[PDB]
Amino acid sequence: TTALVCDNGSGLVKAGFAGDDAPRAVFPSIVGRPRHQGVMVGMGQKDSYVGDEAQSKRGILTLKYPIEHGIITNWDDMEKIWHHTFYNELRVAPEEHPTLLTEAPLNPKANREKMTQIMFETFNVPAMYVAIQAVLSLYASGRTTGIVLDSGDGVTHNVPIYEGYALPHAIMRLDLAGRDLTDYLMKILTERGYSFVTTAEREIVRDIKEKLCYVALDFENEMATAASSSSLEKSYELPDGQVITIGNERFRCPETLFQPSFIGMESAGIHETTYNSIMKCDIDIRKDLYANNVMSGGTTMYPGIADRMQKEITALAPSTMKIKIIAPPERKYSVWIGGSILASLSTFQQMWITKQEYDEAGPSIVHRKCF
Amino acid sequence: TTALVCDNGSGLVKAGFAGDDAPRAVFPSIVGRPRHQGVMVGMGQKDSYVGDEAQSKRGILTLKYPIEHGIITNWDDMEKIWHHTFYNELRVAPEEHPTLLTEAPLNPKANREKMTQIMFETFNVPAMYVAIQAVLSLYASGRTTGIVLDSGDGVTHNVPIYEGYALPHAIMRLDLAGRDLTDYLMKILTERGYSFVTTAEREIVRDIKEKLCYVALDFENEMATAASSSSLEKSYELPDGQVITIGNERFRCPETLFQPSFIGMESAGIHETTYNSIMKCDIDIRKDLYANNVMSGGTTMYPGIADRMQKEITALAPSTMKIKIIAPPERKYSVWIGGSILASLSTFQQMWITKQEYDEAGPSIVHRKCF
Amino acid sequence: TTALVCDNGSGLVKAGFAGDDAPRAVFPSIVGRPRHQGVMVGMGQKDSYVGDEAQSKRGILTLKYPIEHGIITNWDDMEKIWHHTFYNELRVAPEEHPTLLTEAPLNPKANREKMTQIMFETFNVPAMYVAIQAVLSLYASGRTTGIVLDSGDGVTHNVPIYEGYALPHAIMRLDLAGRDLTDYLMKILTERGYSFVTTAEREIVRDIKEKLCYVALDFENEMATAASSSSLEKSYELPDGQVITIGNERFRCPETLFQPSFIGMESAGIHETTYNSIMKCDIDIRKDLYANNVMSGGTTMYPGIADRMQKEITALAPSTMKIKIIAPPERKYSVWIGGSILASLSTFQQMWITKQEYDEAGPSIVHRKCF
Ligand SMILES: Nc1ncnc2c1ncn2[C@@H]1O[C@H](COP(=O)(O)OP(=O)(O)O)[C@@H](O)[C@H]1O
Ligand SMILES: Nc1ncnc2c1ncn2[C@@H]1O[C@H](COP(=O)(O)OP(=O)(O)O)[C@@H](O)[C@H]1O
Ligand SMILES: Nc1ncnc2c1ncn2[C@@H]1O[C@H](COP(=O)(O)OP(=O)(O)O)[C@@H](O)[C@H]1O
Ligand SMILES: [Mg+2]
Ligand SMILES: [Mg+2]
Ligand SMILES: [Mg+2]
Repeated sequence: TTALVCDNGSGLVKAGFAGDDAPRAVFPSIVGRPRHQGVMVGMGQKDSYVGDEAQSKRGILTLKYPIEHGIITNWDDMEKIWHHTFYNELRVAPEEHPTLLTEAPLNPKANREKMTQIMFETFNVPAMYVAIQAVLSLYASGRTTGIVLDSGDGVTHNVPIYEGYALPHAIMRLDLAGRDLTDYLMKILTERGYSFVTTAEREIVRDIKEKLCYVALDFENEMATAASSSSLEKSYELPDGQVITIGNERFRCPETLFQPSFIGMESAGIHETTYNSIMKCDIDIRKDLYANNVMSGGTTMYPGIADRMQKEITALAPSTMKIKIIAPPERKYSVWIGGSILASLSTFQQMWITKQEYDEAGPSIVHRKCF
Repeated sequence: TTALVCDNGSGLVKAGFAGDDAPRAVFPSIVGRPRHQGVMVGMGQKDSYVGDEAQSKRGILTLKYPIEHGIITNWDDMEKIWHHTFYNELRVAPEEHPTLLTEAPLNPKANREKMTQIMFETFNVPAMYVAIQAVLSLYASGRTTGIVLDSGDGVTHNVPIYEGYALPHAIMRLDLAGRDLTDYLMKILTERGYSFVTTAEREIVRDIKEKLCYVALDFENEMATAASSSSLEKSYELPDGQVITIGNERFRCPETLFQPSFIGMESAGIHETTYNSIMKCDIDIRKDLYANNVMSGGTTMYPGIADRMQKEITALAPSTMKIKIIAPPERKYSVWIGGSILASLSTFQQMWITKQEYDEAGPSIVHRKCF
Repeated sequence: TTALVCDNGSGLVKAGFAGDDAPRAVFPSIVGRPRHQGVMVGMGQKDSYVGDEAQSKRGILTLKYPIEHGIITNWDDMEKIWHHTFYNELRVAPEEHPTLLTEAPLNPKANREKMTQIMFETFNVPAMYVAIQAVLSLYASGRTTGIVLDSGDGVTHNVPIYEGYALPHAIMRLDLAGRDLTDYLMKILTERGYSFVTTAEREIVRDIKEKLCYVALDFENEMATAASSSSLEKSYELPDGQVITIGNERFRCPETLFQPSFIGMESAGIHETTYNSIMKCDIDIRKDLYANNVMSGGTTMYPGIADRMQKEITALAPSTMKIKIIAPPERKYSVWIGGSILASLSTFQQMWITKQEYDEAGPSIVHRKCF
């Protein structure tokens, strides 16, 4: 029987069948509930919406995100999201298909414990497994040696690997991701006058961010140019016909990745965090990691991010090293593609957690049979 | 058992049976009482007249309107109007049928409280309901989205809806309707020497307004054209053969709707009222409201009103948006037609106030079980 | 020479000389123009009126506010109000006096750029300064730490400060203030048959809101009390001598501050705004901020507000922390009082923007020198 690969991200769900080369369904991880009153008898139905139907009717709803900062926080909505996925997106009964789930490293253990408990008790899957996202990202790239950098919607973590042996003491995780940039951009758009506060208009600001934002290769030069010239300005149209114009906000918004002090956080930028993660590895394997930086996740889709990372790491590492940034165009779905590859492998079939194993050992097993 | 439908206008009473295609009885809401010395013996009986028999005899009667600005001001007359309807026009037994009334938004609570009290205690109606006018108008159009401009004889309210969920913070209401236009017409006609002062001549002026008055597409152009040429002058005959002729008055009377200052008011015309109602709704749904701009009520039957409203709203709103004014030819009875459709619904049967429920809770129950 | 402190509020202008303990001039921030026929010859002069003399004649005027939500929208009238202030209320030529201003946080930049331009070029002040209102409100209390809650007529905004250092990522701003409450009062007074559709009647409703309104310590209990008895009702005499009577509208209106879902806003009440602004801070300073809460602004004069906010934050925050609401008796002017404090300090004299620096740099200097 064909297994199911389900990557519940903080921003998007990527679910489908093992063996494909792309997710079958991709819909935002939100659940909406009406806030106005219904008056037209026989209409105004379905007090909750999930995914794209909720997105379309967002004009009258408060949109709730179940997964925050990569730690699940609202289990009812998440069971609802899983049910919608299986029964309306994939349209396949979950109880007949082995399942593969993903989680970020350094995550609360109760997270995966209850994640296993739900999948076994409610959906009755024959077996299941949980795999660190960065391992899957490295599988998608066919490499056995790389320092994965995955930057999703709420989290951003590095995982240094060498010939298949991970280095769990060299793992860094950073709570700075796309939603933080969305909020900061919503905060700096009021600096021109365009005020967005709602849960709906946060989606407009996110769409603006996707549409226009880019990373400056030398921040001060772009700041000076924008302050002294108008070739960088750009205009975007809201759903009600208004047209907003944004100037240097385009490259100020993504810059939080490299200077988290824009939002007040203390941590060092992504570049310095990756270099530090490399420096924690044995002397004999810093060379290989310096040349196998594998990116992933949505937030790493900004133009100029790859060149900026290459520059900002080569500035730190010794001159004689060869920094190489690898960023395939498909990196928005790299974790899921790796998950598909991993679930397909014949030698992997001996590693699932089965229903009877769960019956004997309960959720606690998921830590022993999954790193 | 079939339920009556009674739409109590400020100027006309529309009554009928639920499910039918049009009202059964339509007559003005006036009560006349003779103002002259009776001389003949066994003649001129029946002290007070109502409706059509009041209009016919209006030579010797003092015509009074029980309602004013959509507020029932004389219950001792409105009870007579209801009795006339039930026991002379429809000729039904009120105890055998539910009754679905109507009332504009923002009316005083005591209005519907006392309305329900009268319906339940005087007529013994087994069940009843008081549905806002704009929702009925929107049923009558077979839609679930739109912004209704229902301009009756007392009130011109403006209710926006979206997918069955009304937006009560954006319901504008402007007290300027057909009666005020009749008053302004009656005043301006003194310019030419025709002095109408008695309450029957107010009916004559209402007839002139209905027959002739029309809304200019460009007010200043029509003013200049009428001033410089007599092409627009038209003649009307009083019931005594006196031939009056009114020129620019024909559009100076309706024009007040768009320039309320003509009668001393400040508030902006109906175009601005509708636009401001739109601009207070969520940003997502504005595009859909711009294209479902229903109208209703008697006063909107003026020729050239729809074109003028299209012109003005298109002028105000952003260009990229598409405005659409919708005006069905039977919009003089849209509220009643929607009431019929509503009363004919399947699920609507649970939402009647029942005589038992009113007896247990009291007139406050209309604020709970009705919009 | 003595410097002027000129706090241009959304609903009042507070002005005077720095150092004094109270404003020299306090008059409403409105401009009025006639709207009737000026029949008499040699009378009906002064085409427009400002402030108190504009209220005096409001019966024949249309009143307009230059500022809408702490944003200047009508420059040709704000300049007019400033001229009125300088040359009629303080009666001093400004070209010899430095000026201190105020603004809300997270506000459009063009606002202050243009304000600096007007002040320098039209009035010729030697120097001027613009300071966020919460900083000044914290000077008013002599506090170097705390979380200011400034709720003016236009806007509400929290600003946390710790031992002199601001946390501009944790600043929050909410556009819900006295005027929204006044309009909601105008709306809910219709239920009782009173109608206030005029701007002059908006001034009357503002006076009613000032007088009869308070905050409910437990909203449901107050609803039960009002429904179950007529204890709360109070009467107010209109200028015409008509007397109105209002029941639970006394606290339904100031309740919107804690439930913006009354007026269609989905946002969180001021208590949740404050709690979230605190939790955005670092862990070591939350304990200090919980016990250093400060209010300001006119809108916080509703009786019982401090106790209700005490209750709400104590409901949200951990039980071991101490919640304490500092509500100075003079909080209506806290901002102006803080300005009087600030402008006197010698150490501050080096922060003025002089005419010379403006000439060298242009209006953009106000973003680099001012907070
Ligand atoms: N082309 C893009 N440019 C910038 N940001 C993007 C782009 N596409 C997506 N994003 C951002 O990335 C986030 C989603 O990325 P994603 O990989 O799906 O995270 P996750 O799966 O964990 O939820 C979104 O919040 C979005 O703002
Ligand atoms: N053809 C018309 N042109 C202009 N006004 C009209 C026309 N027919 C009716 N009216 C006006 O519409 C008003 C009655 O319409 P109606 O919608 O039924 O008011 P109500 O809300 O009380 O029911 C009257 O004031 C009448 O003058
Ligand atoms: N004693 C009061 N009780 C209730 N509301 C008040 C009181 N004094 C003023 N207000 C309201 O607060 C607003 C004025 O407060 P204010 O602080 O001066 O605003 P601004 O920022 O413009 O200076 C007015 O809208 C008024 O309705
Ligand atoms: Mg991811
Ligand atoms: Mg009507
Ligand atoms: Mg103020």
